[PDB]
This record gives sequence, structure tokens and C-alpha cells, in this order.
Amino acid sequence: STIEEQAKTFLDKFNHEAEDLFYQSSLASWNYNTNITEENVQNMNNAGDKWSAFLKEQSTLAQMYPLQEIQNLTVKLQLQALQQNGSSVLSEDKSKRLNTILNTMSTIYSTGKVCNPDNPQECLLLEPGLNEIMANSLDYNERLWAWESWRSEVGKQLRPLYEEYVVLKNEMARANHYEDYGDYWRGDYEVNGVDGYDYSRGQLIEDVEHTFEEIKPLYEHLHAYVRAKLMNAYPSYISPIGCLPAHLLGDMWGRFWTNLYSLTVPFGQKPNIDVTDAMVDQAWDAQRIFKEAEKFFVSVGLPNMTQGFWENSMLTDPGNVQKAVCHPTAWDLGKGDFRILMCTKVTMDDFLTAHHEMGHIQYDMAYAAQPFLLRNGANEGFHEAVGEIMSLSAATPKHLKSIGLLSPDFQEDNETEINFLLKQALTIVGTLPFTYMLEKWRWMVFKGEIPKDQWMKKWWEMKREIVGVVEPVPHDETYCDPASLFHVSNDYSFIRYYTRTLYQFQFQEALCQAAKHEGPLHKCDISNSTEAGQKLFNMLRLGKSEPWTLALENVVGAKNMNVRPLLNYFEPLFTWLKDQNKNSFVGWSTDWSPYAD
Repeated sequence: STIEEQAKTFLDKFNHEAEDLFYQSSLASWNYNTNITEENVQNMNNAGDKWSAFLKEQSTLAQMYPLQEIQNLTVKLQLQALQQNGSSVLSEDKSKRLNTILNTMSTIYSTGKVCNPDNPQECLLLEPGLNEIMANSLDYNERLWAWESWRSEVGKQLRPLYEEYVVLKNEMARANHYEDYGDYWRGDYEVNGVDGYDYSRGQLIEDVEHTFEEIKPLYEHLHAYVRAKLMNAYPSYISPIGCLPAHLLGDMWGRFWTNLYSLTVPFGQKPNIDVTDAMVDQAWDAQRIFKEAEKFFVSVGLPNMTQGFWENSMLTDPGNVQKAVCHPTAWDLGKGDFRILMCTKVTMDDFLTAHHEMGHIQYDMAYAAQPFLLRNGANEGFHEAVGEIMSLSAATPKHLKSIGLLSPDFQEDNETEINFLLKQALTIVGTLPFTYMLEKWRWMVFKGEIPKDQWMKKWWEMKREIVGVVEPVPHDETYCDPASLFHVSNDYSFIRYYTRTLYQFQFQEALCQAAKHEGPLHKCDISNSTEAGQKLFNMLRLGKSEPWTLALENVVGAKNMNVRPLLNYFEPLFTWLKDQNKNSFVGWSTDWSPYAD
């Protein structure tokens, strides 16, 4: 007879019906990506449309209950994302236009081919095509062609479409009582009604511009080291004084710098750590790799994974008889059912991605006690943070020796950790400034901070200022650089690739403090210590029922998100580049331009 009892009863009819349909829908998607077939493609389409209709019905039904009368935080959290109108705020023409626009977004991206009209042989696909020539190239113009030419057509046919995209989504957000779409993407770190833990959306920029300011030193030395190394490859192209060419950063955009390591090794003569040589002679396979990662999780208290998981997940490619998209992803079908999509191969990386997904698996299986709407990451960067630390404990030599994969007489020296942390920072430290830039750019564009004529001049002006790379040749306003990314074209949030980074280091620091690890943090490990696993599981079962500041408190003890764990992690590395840069130029100047003639 009261609004709060009615809301709870509605939530029971919701969670008792929504899971039965989402289970069926996720089953259809899993079946389609297991059997790439025109029979399968319509199955997960109608499965998704059924759930899209059901959630729209529940969204228009749940708005009758006011949120100003509810006092239970769980019910308020459940109703908050459900009473959100979503795309229904717009007119029918606007809705159809936005769906068509989005359908065109990734259409141009995926079906965007590159070819040379004068060189028929200079034709190649994207994966394992276009990415390859950006991944293993030592030539300058061989990268210039595949870099400009990629956004020559794809980076142009998205400029006005993206202009329409931004103005439709601005009205998408504004009709939601939001300032801009950037303030809608900051909408899930938003917390209301919690005293001392209330998290305003605008505080994200305050946190981000602050936390980046202490990374900026270490990243400046890392950029200086890579530049001081790079004239070995391009002595006639790059000024050691100026910034870097963007086409020489490892791939199409520069997100990951991982493939830069092979030429910028700190110590080449040191035999790199390698177990790729060691499973092959040990007769290891996909089943054993997952069984072994299971012992890693069990050692810290994370329990034995379900029986049906093994009978229903796929680990090896099922040959040619059918096609299966096997990007690294872990699937939560719900209802206690969990299957993993992995093209497993005998290599550390595929072992490391197996562990990274294993983190997703046992994180996801914990909050089955949480309601359906709450069965999600505590925040958007919170899932690719929890499932990655456990990989960082799989690639440690102390772990590899504990399992016998590495040599029992394998020596680790002052030149070993430098190579290891350089490889990791070229993956984890180089990605942070570009995640920060991309989302800052999205925020200053959704705010309308920029007019059309400066929709790109500042972009290059700002990446010449934040990351420290210049353009070998300029672009005009007709171009559209950031849309070339998958997460920009397909309208995804990218800052989950910044926040996860500074979440996982806090997690690993807290856990190897709980394990009472004595030594540098990069050698920390979590295995064979139940006291850190039990600490992690207490947060892990929360899901989203509590806010992310309190989730950070539960493991680390701080509501804020900090850089201190990351700088402590790379302190052995940081001191090293302090020694290596006694003669190099720290800092950059934007006035330099390689085409400035």
C-alpha cells in the first residue's frame, strides 16, 4: 500500500522475468559467435530485440514510482538506471536517424578497405591485414601510406556523419536533464544520497586533470627514453628535440605502445623471459592451461568453477567446418552459467589473456547473489581492472617458477626487471595519456567548447601538448581523426581504459600488502595467500550495490583513485630512466613540425 513496497514488488517481477529472457538472448549471441551462420545471425538479432522491447516496457513502467519517496539504497540504485528513458526521449524521425547513423558508423569502419590504384599488389585487409603493416614495420613511408590512407577515406567519410552524431547525442543527453553527452558518460560514476561517498559527475574532470599531473613526470621520462631510442630506427626523420611522429607509435592510433618494445629494448643481450619454449616440450594444452590458472585462483580462496562451465565453454578453434569470432571476451550468460570464448594457443600471451579472462570469470560468478540490474561492474572501468591483476600475477617469474614452467636456475638481475617493466609500461603507461586525451576530447566536444573550424586544429595542438607527438603532415578540417577508433566510431566509452589502470594498481598493492610481500611491487604475487583473496572477494560479491568509492575503500581504504600505486610499481623503472636521461632533453615544445618548410 506504499510506493516503496510497490517498487520492491515490481523489482521482483522484473528480476524474475528479466533473467529468463536475458539468459535466452545471451545464449543466442553465444551460439551465433560459436557458429557464424546466417541461421545464427537472425537468432541473436530477434533475441536482442525481444530484450530491447522488454527493457523499454520496464523503463516506461518504472517511471511511475518517484525516486524522491524511496529510502532503500538498493531499490534506488535498481530504479535509477531503469527509469532512464534512454533513446525514447527523441522523436521517431530522430530515433530512426540515430539508429541509421550508428549502423553506418561501424559499417564504414569494418567495410573500409585500402588499395593502391597504381599498385594492385598494394592491397591488404585490416586484420590480419592493415594492423600487421602498422605492427611490424621498420620503414617510414611504408607506414605513412597505410596511416594517412587509412583515414584518407575512413577518416573522412566519418567527419560529417560524426558531426550529425554529436548533435543528435547532445539532445539525447540534454533531454535526460544532463548538460552534455560527456556528462552522460560520467553518469555511471555518479553517486547520490550517500553521505561522505556522494560522487558528482563533474568531479571526474577534477580527479582526472589532477591524477594525470603526477603521471606526467614519469610519462615524460618514458617518452624521452623512447625518443632517445628511436633515432636508431629513424635517424633522418625525428629530431631528438621535437616530438614523435604518430605513425611510428605502433599501430593505427597509438593506443597501445606494446609493439614498440622490440626495437627499444633496454638490454638486448639479456635472454628474455620465455615459456613459449617451455609448454611445447612439457606437453601443455588448452585444458591444462585453464586447469592451472584454476589453481592460481583457488590458492587465494576463489572457489572451484562450475561443472557446466567446462562442458559449455570453448577453448580451441573448431577447425574450418564453421567460423567463430573469437576475440578475447568472457561471456556471462547468467543463471549460474558461464562460458568463455577463446582461441587458445600455447603462448604466454594466450596464457596471459586466458588468466585475464579467468579474472573476468571468477569476478562475474561471485555477484550471482546480487539482483539482475546490479549484476554488473561496480563501474565501467571496474571490470577490465579486476580481471587483469590476476594476469599480472601470472606473468611474474616468482609465479612461473612456482609452477615449474620457468627454469629453477633462472637468474633475475638488474637488467631483467628493467626489460620487464619497460615492456609493461609500454603497454600500461603509454595507453594512459591517450585514454585521457580521447575522453577529454570527447568531453570538450560534447560541451560545445569548440567551433567547427577548430574541430581539429586543437586536437593536433592538444596531442602535441599532452602525449608529445607531432604530425609528419598536417590535416584539414575535412578529416576526422578520433572517429577511426572502434570505441569512437561505435559510440563506446573509452575512459574505462584509464580508470581500470589506476584501479588495478591499487588492487594489486592492497593484495600484496595483505599477503605481506617484502620487496618491490612488480615482483609482488597473490598466490598461496588466502588473506588477500578473502579481502578481494568481499568487494567482488558487492557488484554495484555499493558505490565505487566505498568499493575502493573495501580493498585499499581510500575513496579516491590514486597514482601512488602505479608510481611505486614503476619506481625501479623510474629511477632507471633518471639515470638514462642525464644528457637527453626532458620536455617538449609544440612549435616544432616535421613538415614546417
